[PDB]
Amino acid sequence: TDLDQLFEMDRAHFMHPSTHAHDHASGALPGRIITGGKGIRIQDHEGREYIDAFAGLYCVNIGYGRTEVADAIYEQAKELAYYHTYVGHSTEAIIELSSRIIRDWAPAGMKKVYYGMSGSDANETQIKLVWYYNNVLGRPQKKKIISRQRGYHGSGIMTGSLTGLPSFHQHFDLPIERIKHTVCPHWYKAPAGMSEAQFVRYCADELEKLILAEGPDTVAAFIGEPVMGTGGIIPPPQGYWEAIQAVLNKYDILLIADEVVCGFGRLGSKMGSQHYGMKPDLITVAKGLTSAYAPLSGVIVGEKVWDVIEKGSQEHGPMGHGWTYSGHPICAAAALANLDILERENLTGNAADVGAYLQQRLRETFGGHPLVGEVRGVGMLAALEFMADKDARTPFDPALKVGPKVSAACLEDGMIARAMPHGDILGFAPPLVITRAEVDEIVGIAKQAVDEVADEVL
Amino acid sequence: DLDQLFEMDRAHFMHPSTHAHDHASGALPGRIITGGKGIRIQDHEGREYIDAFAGLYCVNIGYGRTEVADAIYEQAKELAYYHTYVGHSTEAIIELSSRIIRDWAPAGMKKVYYGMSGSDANETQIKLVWYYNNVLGRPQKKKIISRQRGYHGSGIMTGSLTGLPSFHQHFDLPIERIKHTVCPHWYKAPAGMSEAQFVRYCADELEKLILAEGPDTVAAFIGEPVMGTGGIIPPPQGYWEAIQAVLNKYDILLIADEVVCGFGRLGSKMGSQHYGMKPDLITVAKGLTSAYAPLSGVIVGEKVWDVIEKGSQEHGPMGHGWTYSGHPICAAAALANLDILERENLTGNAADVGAYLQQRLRETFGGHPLVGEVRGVGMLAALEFMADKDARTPFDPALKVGPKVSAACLEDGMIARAMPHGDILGFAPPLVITRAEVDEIVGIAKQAVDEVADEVL
Ligand SMILES: [Mg+2]
Repeated sequence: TDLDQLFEMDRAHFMHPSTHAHDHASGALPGRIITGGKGIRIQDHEGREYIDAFAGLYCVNIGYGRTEVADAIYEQAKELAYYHTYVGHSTEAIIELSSRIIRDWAPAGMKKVYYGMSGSDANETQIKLVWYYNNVLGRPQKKKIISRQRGYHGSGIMTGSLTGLPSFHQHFDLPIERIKHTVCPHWYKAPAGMSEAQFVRYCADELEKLILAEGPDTVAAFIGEPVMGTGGIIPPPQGYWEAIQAVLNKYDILLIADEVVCGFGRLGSKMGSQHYGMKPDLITVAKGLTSAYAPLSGVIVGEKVWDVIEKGSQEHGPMGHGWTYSGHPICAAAALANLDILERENLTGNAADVGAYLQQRLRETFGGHPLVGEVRGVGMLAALEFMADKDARTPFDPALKVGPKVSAACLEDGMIARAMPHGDILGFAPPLVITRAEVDEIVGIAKQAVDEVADEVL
Repeated sequence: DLDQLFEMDRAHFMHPSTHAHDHASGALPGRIITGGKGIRIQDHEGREYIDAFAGLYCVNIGYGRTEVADAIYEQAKELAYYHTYVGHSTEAIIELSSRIIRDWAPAGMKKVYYGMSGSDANETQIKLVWYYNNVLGRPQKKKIISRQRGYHGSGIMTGSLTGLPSFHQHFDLPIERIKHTVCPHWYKAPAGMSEAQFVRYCADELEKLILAEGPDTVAAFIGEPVMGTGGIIPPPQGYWEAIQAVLNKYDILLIADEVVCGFGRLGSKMGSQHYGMKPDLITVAKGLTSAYAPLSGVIVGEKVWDVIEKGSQEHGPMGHGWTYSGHPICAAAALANLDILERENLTGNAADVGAYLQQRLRETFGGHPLVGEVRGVGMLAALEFMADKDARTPFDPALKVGPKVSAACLEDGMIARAMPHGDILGFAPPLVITRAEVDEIVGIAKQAVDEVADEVL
């Protein structure tokens, strides 16, 4: 009957992202259908309600059930759901969005926006532009891209290669050539006894060593999230970005700021770049761009790169780059309504204020908890990393599944917080509309779940 | 105000497939599209056009379907988004998956994985082909054979699959592992070859390439049933059977790229059914939603799916996902789109009116002195312009014959595309088009072709 037939269809015909193919198909990993939501709460097919303390995947930033955004999508869909943006074609919506992103949200020196539908396709565009940039400048060898261990930049062949987490590489023959990875800037896991400043110098020196080992004239760009998202909610050490940028300047290497997660208020600033004083040449956005109301990505191109793009076109004609759905009208309309709401409600300010409250409440609650090795985060991102031996920084045996168990316990108590991959880490990325009262409720549920698992394993 | 919009556009919008400097300087003037209904669109000057290219082979049910807008709206109100990670779903994405497999895909297809573009779908394809071979213990079996003039997307990997040089130049493509065999365009065959000899030539050259590379190193072959962006090129009679026999011999997977051909465009469910192809993997987008929302699909056959299951048992969950995979509003748009394709029998209209289009273009242009070839099938057609018909000598590209014909059509209120890398006028109208509308398109094309013929002949 109805729901049972839907789950049967799901098992038989729907290949999910990031889902154990056989267990899901067999029914051992049970399906869940989401039927609605409002604010920070979602509802499933059994009528159970959950506090979504992960905002989908760091993306439902204005919260669920915004009929204002639905209306805007509808209006555009009625007027003109689609035409292409090839050979200088546009809608009013995509033009207004481009101007608004550059004028109101992007850091200084940014000029143009190129649109796709995912964070992954945006980073794909980024590498194409970096390679084109160097070819038109007469530097055919200057092509390598430096990423970082535990960075997350997407799930394709090139983009999965940028990504620094092994599950995105396994059985896909990644990373492909030209992509290198430097160190994860996680001070908690630094060589023992290193101060924060020593650790920063270590990260800068290791970057330099890698650049010199590869040949600086062969290295084109460096890509990094301001704060690492999927690699575990890892804020950089104090002074990290200034030290990295001095190395990149020395060897004439472009900085790509991956703002897929950090963009559009998530850290309590416009983007992560402004938050940390980064000066990127190229910026990747998605997620909070539309609050996931529709799929849209952006590549924000600085003046320096844009100027060379123009020159390339003068010498060689139009660049061979386009997606059919680049600048999709309904997606642009969703973004505009999303920005209106972020601005009108000052959700960047709410993220800074309530986010700091979240940071503080998690430190007070879990700072001395025997299961918790580190409490970390910034703005509206936070995490608890679970360790078997706190003082030595000895992780649990992965087979124990401490992280997933904490997450599952939260879920039983009606709260969604993610077991982050490749470690034992509980992650929080709530919608930016969250209140202090809602934070207290999330923290209390997390506390119970962490206590419960601590009893089982300690 | 219109001037202010264009100033914003020039200053801040990087378009796809647009001369960056000329557009920024104003030398390539912008165009804003404000509306459309049926086969007709409207621009910022209030000028109206017959869109004989359906956007980019994609607005298949026609413009202004408030039924689809309503469906998008309803889903957006109820739940615009949640992820589909770790077995999560909406009812819409489940219904869509079952409907694609049961009603549209060829026999033997089992699962659908969702993205947002034809390009990201082909990216997924290569991941699956590599994963498939690694889990089977064949780490060398990884090369992908594509074809000259094939179009498969505009990324690094997908642009490498693509066989048109504009998608490669200054991007260092194609990357390693990607090879290209011959374009199956009989009109441009080695001189004297009959149609059957040309098919044998294509099969033999494929086999030679496979043997030169080492068959044990070749994982897949990717092909559009009919080549779209490479010039509206239907395959020769018997081509697909001959190619498939070579693929079967060396145990090579067939990826049918149905981004254009899918969902009624040729007068069949997909190009695969039309030509009797037996793919292991299928790529869809465009006509999946009629572009009302961005959605792509990878349709996975039983054979590949079974290995995917086994891989998960041995190695855990596959590391593949996009944030927006299975996006609810996009799924709702597809469902409404399918309802309309089915209810109005647009596959049947595409077969019937498409045959009329084929016939009318051959009668009108078969002996035209500018036209070297008239080709097409179903609701795809093209005219290729040549300087010397019997010798098959193209015009000097600098003459811009194709673009000039297209521009002349446009002046007379019809959009038909000057296809890249040659002098080719392309047609891919919405599937709702009538015979009377076909006559009008052909008449405008006739005038435009005559006008340019006067200038250059
Ligand atoms: Mg060998």
